[PDB]
Amino acid sequence: DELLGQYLDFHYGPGHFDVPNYPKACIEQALAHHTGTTGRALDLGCAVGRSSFELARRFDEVIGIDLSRRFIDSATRLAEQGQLQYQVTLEGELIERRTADLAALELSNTAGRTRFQVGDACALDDTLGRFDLIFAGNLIDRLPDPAAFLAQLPALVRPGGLLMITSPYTLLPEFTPRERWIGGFERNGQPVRMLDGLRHHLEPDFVLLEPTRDIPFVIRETTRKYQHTVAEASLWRRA
Repeated sequence: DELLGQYLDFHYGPGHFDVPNYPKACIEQALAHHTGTTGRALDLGCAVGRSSFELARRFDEVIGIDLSRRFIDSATRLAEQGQLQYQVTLEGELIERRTADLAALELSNTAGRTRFQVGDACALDDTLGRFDLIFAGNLIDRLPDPAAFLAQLPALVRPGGLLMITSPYTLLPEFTPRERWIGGFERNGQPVRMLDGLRHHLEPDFVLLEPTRDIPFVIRETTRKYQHTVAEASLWRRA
């Protein structure tokens, strides 16, 4: 509930600190680099759906997957009704009701091209098929088995397609057991960055489109308290 309002403002609310909407900024970058066909896209960790609705402006079908049923139900309500209402925290128990509106964002006309479903990004259904584009925003550093997640990706992207991963690389044992980290540590006195881990698992099936890019984002917790974070976006062409 509390996180739901934070995420609905994150995906559909006004900007904070003059930072552009993050889901939209991410998909703008994906679409500026996708040179393949526009039949099918996959949004992993789609949360309440802004990136999926943005992808649906260009792709014939967009599948959004998240572990949270509450998030998936909200994205589906937006797709079907065009709007929803939610609460955000002002101060303590003082709250304020808000509206998310696809029509105001020019997203309603293509909302019917989305389908949202509950799923586990580390163990996706074997019926999912392949995609022209896969977006995984703010996901990798929240998964319990990043290697299992990455092992699926060569098979899920058609040759010539695009994979986009964004992450602030916030490594925490509460989300990923240390033995499973793909980066963020030293090995033989050499630093192994998360990006090095991504390259190890994804190359040569994917080719990194250099350079990576910083994309900032702001999450609102109260009227006064925010997270302001700089994610690294890495774009990968399927060879």
